[PDB]
Amino acid sequence: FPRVKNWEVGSITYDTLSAQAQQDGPCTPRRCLGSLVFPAPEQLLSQARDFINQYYSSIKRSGSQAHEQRLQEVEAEVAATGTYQLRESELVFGAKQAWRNAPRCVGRIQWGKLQVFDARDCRSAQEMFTYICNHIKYATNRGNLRSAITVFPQRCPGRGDFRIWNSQLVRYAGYRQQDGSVRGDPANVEITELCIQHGWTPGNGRFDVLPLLLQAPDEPPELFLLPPELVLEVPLEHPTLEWFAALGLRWYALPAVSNMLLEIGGLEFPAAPFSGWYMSTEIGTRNLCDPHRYNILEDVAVCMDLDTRTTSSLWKDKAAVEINVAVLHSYQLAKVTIVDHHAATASFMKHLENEQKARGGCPADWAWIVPPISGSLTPVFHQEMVNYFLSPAFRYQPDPW
Amino acid sequence: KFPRVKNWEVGSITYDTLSAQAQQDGPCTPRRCLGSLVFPPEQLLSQARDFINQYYSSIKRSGSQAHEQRLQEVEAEVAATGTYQLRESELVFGAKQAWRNAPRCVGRIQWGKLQVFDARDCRSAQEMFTYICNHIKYATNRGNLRSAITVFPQRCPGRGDFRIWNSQLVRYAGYRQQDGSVRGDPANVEITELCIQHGWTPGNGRFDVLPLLLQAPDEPPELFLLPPELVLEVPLEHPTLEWFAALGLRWYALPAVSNMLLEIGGLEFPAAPFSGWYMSTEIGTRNLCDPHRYNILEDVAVCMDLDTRTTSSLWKDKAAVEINVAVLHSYQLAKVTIVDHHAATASFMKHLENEQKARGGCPADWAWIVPPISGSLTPVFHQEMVNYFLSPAFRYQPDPW
Ligand code: HEM
Ligand code: HEM
Ligand SMILES: C[C@H](O)[C@H](O)[C@H]1CNc2nc(N)[nH]c(=O)c2N1
Ligand SMILES: C[C@H](O)[C@H](O)[C@H]1CNc2nc(N)[nH]c(=O)c2N1
Ligand SMILES: Cc1cc(N)nc(C#CCN2CC(F)(F)C2)c1
Ligand SMILES: Cc1cc(N)nc(C#CCN2CC(F)(F)C2)c1
Ligand SMILES: [Cl-]
Ligand SMILES: [Cl-]
Ligand SMILES: [Gd]
Ligand SMILES: [Gd]
Ligand SMILES: [Zn+2]
Repeated sequence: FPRVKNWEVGSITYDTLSAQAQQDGPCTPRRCLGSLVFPAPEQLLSQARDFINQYYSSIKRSGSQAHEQRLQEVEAEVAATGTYQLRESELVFGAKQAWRNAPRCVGRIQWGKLQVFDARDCRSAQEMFTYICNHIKYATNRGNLRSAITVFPQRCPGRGDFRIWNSQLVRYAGYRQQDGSVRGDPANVEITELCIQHGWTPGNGRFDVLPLLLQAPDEPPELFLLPPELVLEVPLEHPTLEWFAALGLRWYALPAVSNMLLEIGGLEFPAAPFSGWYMSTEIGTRNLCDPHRYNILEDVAVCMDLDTRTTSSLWKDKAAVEINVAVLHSYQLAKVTIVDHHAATASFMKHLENEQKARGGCPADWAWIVPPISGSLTPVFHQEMVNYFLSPAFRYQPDPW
Repeated sequence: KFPRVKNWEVGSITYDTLSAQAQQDGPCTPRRCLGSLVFPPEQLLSQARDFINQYYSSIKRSGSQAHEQRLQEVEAEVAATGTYQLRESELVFGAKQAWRNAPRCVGRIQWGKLQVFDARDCRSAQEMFTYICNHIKYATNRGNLRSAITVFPQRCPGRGDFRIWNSQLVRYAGYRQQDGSVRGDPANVEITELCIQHGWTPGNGRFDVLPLLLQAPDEPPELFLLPPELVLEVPLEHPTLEWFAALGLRWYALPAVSNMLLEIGGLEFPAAPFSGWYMSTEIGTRNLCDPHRYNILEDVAVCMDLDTRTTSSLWKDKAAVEINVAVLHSYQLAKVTIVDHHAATASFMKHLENEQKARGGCPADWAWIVPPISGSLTPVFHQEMVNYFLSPAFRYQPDPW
């Protein structure tokens, strides 16, 4: 059992939970690959068997009547159908566990507070769109954001997958330019090209909300415009740098990851978008300052009259700090939930302590938990972590195209 | 089986074929990643053969002349005596490769310019002290810092061991109180008490330079007062924050790691202090702002009149940047070689490209390469990395008690 040390405090714990790591990651004793971004009824049976055990442990009825009844039921159903169906409570628990188990989520103190919308009866792309709008509207909640997931029909034999082609419910267009560059968000060049290819009349701003490409089984993807009044955005201003609002920068309220696969007891839900609220560094640092994203850092530093001709002035660090300040201030001003990296990392530390008592550890991806600015200023920096894959889980999956 | 390594800023792809060598085994298994953890007879001929084979390939002398010959004399040396002495150039080429191989060192673009002081004919702590004092003064070089390593005698059975008891050659004192807390540096507190244990007059201050506990084989350590004019220090002031100097902060010029164990061709040098120059964030972020080090962050933020009542003011971030600005500014005013984390990671990205062409990859510990502030503002953040143990190497070793 890996011994884990907190270097800021001296704390020591052992991650007994890591021994239950089912699926396997990319590292070997020869070489660590932790920093990489992207790391049969019998086996369906034992995954299902394991999850059902989990579910019944969680309701304090392990080994009971209902427990072994469900095991037999599930085995029987897999024998007769090659698959099985989750009960609603099992689904709700499975979706919460998936979040709980997500090693790159610093917001997992909230894992228990998750609104699960059962959309497993969804029938078409059009019903899928309606479910998604209700998700966005519920989650956005006029700026007082609520964590939610909508679970669309599971992968099953004989039929294609429901898929959301968009990587998030809210993304901004990225238009490749005349002069080879990108107007708007460069992370979204491909999906934007796809949207046009599927009949979207493009805009040409930098914060053009993308339409949804929604794929029903054995269907081509279908284009759906989000109603503007459903997409709550936050124009970005700075509490003190008044020229900051003249940048015309905006970000949207709702972070809803929509391209990931939800895995519960061997069952696969290729379409299950989930949403929480942002940590300010995702917007302030990554989305806006990443060289390959909005890349505003030099424009901000020049405006701030920093000396951008030498690195030792720390103009990058200073412009980024203020960009994060603007994000926090703007979202607070707009009354849209947001958590700064100091609050978030502190609550994640409480999550780690809660998880150690409850489960004997917690899967955590240090490189993803430590915020991209001010890393060692947050407590998670000095906390060793064990990264491993627990199921239920959100997993990456290839793009549908 | 050759890890695809990607840079997400540029989209460029490489493969780490060098990982295929990994002589020792790291702490990760397919089941759990432990990459974030700080501290994770004639076997000697295998490591000796291998090292000599490297040496001769690197001078384009694979399979020729003194290659075969030197292979015999190590054979015969171990055969006769149970060990061997390195040819002077080998001691030099292994010293450089060990630095070249250090996954956690961001400054390895300098791996080829290293001054190796051969202290292998050392005997007694009075001999070490002048070897160390020669190093220190050579390396300090009036602030024009020069990478150096003094290699003390290798390890043999039946005899004791050369060990420097301090983690660095220059460490500040840390004294406890009538209220438990520490005046000075809490990272040293332990070695500070051993110095007082072995008869050192404890200073009062928050930056008393610790003496040296030097240990010749099978002898108790001997305290040594470092020559004060030999300990180059930089008082810290800020270019525009006039009161910063009044905080009485200082740091030493020379970062000289004096507790690690150099391992070349299977030989083990438990005293081989290496030194280079500081990256500013080591001092400004970790040494001064870590809660368990000097923990000055709030003091500086009070002085800057920042809103420490909410974390979303990013007062920690702002104060931290200025402390780094002061460190850079102070070192450049005293004309002491320092490198900001942007210049350093930029040069490390150049090092990676070099090592790709040269050795087909490079062992890099992402969590240690990415700086403790503004991580994603530096290019290494967006650079996937493969971590693995190559030989020769600097290794951690137990405290000599
Ligand atoms: C409520 C507040 C939440 C906060 C503050 C938060 C925070 C974060 C952050 C900062 C990341 C890293 C994303 C990046 O840097 O690209 C992340 C990733 C992730 N989160 Fe959370 N999150 C929240 C809610 C949720 C919810 C509701 C779920 C699932 C039901 C979830 C599951 C995940 C997953 C699977 C990832 C990895 C996604 C990826 O690799 O792109 N999170 N979270
Ligand atoms: C000359 C410029 C150099 C720079 C800018 C530099 C920078 C750094 C930094 C920032 C670290 C991280 C250590 C920490 O944060 O605690 C590090 C670690 C390390 N470096 Fe370098 N370094 C330099 C020279 C050297 C030399 C000359 C050697 C050996 C001959 C070396 C070998 C190592 C080793 C073994 C570590 C890991 C030590 C530990 O675990 O505390 N470096 N370096
Ligand atoms: C290459 C590198 O591992 C990659 O850029 C990662 C590092 N850590 C991260 N951490 C978070 N939270 N989000 C990210 O997108 C990344 N990107
Ligand atoms: C817990 C964590 O692994 C530990 O604090 C590491 C992280 N990265 C680091 N990186 C550097 N350069 N130096 C350090 O001391 C650390 N500490
Ligand atoms: C639920 C949630 C909350 C949050 N605070 N952040 C995220 C995120 C993210 C990662 N991004 C989206 C992608 F494009 F898929 C990669 C997700
Ligand atoms: C050669 C070198 C250069 C540099 N720029 N940094 C370091 C360092 C370090 C690690 N610190 C010192 C300790 F106390 F041993 C832990 C070492
Ligand atoms: Cl995002
Ligand atoms: Cl240091
Ligand atoms: Gd102003
Ligand atoms: Gd004042
Ligand atoms: Zn690993």
